[PDB]
Amino acid sequence: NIKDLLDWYSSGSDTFTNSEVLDNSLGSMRIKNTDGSISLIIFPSPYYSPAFTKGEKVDLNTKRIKKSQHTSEGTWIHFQISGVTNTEKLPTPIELPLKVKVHGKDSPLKYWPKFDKKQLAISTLDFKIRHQLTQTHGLYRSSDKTGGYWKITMNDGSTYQSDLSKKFEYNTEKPPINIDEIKTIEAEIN
Repeated sequence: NIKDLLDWYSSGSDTFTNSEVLDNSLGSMRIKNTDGSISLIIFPSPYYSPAFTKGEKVDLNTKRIKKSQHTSEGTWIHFQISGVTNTEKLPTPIELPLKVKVHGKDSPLKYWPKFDKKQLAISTLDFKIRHQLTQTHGLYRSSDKTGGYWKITMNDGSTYQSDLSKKFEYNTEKPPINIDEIKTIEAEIN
């Protein structure tokens, strides 16, 4: 499972802002990005179905599930999953409270980016978190760091959790959350 996790999380993600919705139906979205590329994004979760209609603008913070294809028309087509949110941006980028424990002991962060989007898909948060964990805390880089979890507690107390030993559960993904409403984010590596 490690190679798969290391592969998925140490690599980057695609970020596109103000992409236009071409189509939204039957669990997938066809989106036109400002760089001219076309994104075909699937939404497998019955709990997360973007309601954006044709012509609406959206932001993408997503991962490719297949190799992008350069068409004969000179257009890149990306095959991504989830990560479609509105375009609202916070007045100024904010620091999300991420507390990390590795084998029981607190572990200070390094290179934890600020966030400027009002809403982010839970899967986006998941990859941002684990990416941080793999780059600075060695998650998936050594046999003593292949599991654990991350947990986001909202201000109203609701929580979101993800097992670090498994790939994110896109199939049950909940709707995007307002990050300015996140109380804490904690992650333990075991």
